[PDB]
Amino acid sequence: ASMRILLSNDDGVHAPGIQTLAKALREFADVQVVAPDRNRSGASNSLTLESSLRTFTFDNGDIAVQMGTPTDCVYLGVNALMRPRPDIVVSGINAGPNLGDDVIYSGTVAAAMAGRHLGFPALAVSLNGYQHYDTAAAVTCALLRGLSREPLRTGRILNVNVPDLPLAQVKGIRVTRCGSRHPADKVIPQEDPRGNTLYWIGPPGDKYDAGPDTDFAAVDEGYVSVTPLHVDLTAASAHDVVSDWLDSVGVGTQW
Amino acid sequence: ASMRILLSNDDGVHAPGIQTLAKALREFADVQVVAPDRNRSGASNSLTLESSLRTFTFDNGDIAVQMGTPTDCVYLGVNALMRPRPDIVVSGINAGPNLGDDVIYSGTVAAAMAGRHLGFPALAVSLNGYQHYDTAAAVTCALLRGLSREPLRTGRILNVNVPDLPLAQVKGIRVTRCGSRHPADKVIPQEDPRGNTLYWIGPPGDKYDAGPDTDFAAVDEGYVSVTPLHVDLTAASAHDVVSDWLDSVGVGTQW
Ligand SMILES: [Mg+2]
Ligand SMILES: [Mg+2]
Repeated sequence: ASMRILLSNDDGVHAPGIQTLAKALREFADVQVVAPDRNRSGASNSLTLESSLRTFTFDNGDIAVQMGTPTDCVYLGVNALMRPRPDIVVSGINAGPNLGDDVIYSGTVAAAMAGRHLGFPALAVSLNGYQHYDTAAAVTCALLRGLSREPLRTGRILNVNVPDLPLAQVKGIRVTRCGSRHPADKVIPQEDPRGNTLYWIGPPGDKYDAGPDTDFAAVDEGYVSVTPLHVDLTAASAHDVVSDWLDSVGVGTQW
Repeated sequence: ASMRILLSNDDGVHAPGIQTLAKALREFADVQVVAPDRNRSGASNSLTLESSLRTFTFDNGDIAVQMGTPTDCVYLGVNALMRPRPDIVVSGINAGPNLGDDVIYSGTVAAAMAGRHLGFPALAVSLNGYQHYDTAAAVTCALLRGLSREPLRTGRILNVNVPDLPLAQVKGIRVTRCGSRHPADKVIPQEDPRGNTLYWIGPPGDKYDAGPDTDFAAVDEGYVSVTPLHVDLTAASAHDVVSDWLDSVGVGTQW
């Protein structure tokens, strides 16, 4: 009845965040890195369909996936590489926040989503900076101890963001909703040596919805934010409006 | 007041689905492919952050993005490559459905999501097969004519799935919610010439929620499915449960 954890991330088997978390979890659970071989912060919920995947296994046992996305890593971990199957997926600790409408772009979150059907809700854990990995590890371990203490009935993935603060300064925990940003609009051009313009994706838009119940607000104020996530992208509140619109413009109806 | 459309997809500037749609839209709108240079059905909402992006432009004007994901293509299209800015993003026609809980993995949908802040709701259009691109083009054009006829008040992206049927056999339109599947669990091993096991991601799980109001049910029955989507992954119905759970297990509270 020791927890079997598939530990993945967005930064690969080596990032200090995953290495720090690995050390911490091994104190009380059996841990298998199934993680990328190398930075996939771009990756979102991408996965490899047109190619087979190769691993490689470091001397310390860190199962790793060549050119693997975080979702690839977790899918292979759960369905092939782990035996017996993991009880839970943990993804992190990510160096940097995964907050607001950024979460759909997050590989850290994606790895957790890929573990959503396991016995325990998956955890994605992101540190709001690069200093206090131990704070994020302590928060993760508390959550894991909670799950063993008592099952979480509703909510299949928890998106956890930890303030980059010494643990003593973390004020508590807040259950939050995702905030949002204004549209990101910047493109940074840079010419190559031959004078061709290449384009970088610019920084995220300014915060739009960062009210007190948001993940943004909780982290800014020094709380751990926990947002339950799901994968259903249906905008349920739009249903009647879209239906009425179609009727009004006569699309899909003769009359 | 002719519509300016940024047309992208998951399959690149050339896939017959985008080429067929391009031909159809140009009859009444100004169209710029900003699309990948080549198949990115793996891509989901991935985007390129650690590298700059290079384009290339075919003789027919098809702006294309080297190693570009669908989100890269739309972001660059909207913010840099299109002038004046597009009025709307259209992504498709995809060869194959984007239904249920697959939509978070879909590059076609991702390209549309990336156009969600424009004046008109973005459209992702997927054909449930590879035959009747003209059917999907006709449905797309009807929707676009609807949007010009009257603005859609709520709902920022519409995920459209078209039955792979001659238009005359399409029964109508249904506003739907996303269905879901059982966990996908298959991994297909295949050895390389040196005897190393490589792993393919297997097929999706069996359908779980495919009730009549679902996108799955509508398409199966020969209707166009239109699901309004958003990017907020918050599982709002889990809030109280997670809060109560934390209190119960004493995580985040001293008492
Ligand atoms: Mg990262
Ligand atoms: Mg595709």
